[PDB]
Amino acid sequence: KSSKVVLSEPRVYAEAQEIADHLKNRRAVVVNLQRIQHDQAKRIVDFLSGTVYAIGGDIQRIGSDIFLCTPDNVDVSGTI
Amino acid sequence: KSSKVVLSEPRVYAEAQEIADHLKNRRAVVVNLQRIQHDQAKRIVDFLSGTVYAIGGDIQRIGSDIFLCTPDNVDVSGTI
Repeated sequence: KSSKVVLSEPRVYAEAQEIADHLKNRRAVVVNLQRIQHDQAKRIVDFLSGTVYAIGGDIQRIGSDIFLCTPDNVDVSGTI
Repeated sequence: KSSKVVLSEPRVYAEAQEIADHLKNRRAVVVNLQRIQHDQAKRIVDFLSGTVYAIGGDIQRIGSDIFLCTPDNVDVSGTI
């Protein structure tokens, strides 16, 4: 179905909101939280976690402090 | 088009080949090379780089020592 990926590196809540908007449009987003403050990373994940669930999607770890956010239109499998 | 993702963490050439086979089937794969030897990571990337190009796809960085490999059926955008 939806085969579009956004590669983003958010720092703040406002930028996390943009990711949510991308998710609302049923896109896949890669969320790199490696180069930001721990507190910032957590707040972003918690926010996005609510989003992906609201739209029937999910959020999974794909690397060290990196998460993948997709709708239910993406068959995400495997584990890291 | 193709909205299927494989989350894998290869260590050796043989496992990189599996990823290539997934790419041959026009799937998206996330390639985490964070917890392996530098030499191993390089060999995997070089191999997969050939694969993604052969099938008209691409390979891009999405995080520290993590690459995303997709066919041309996936509209990958952004940068990390």
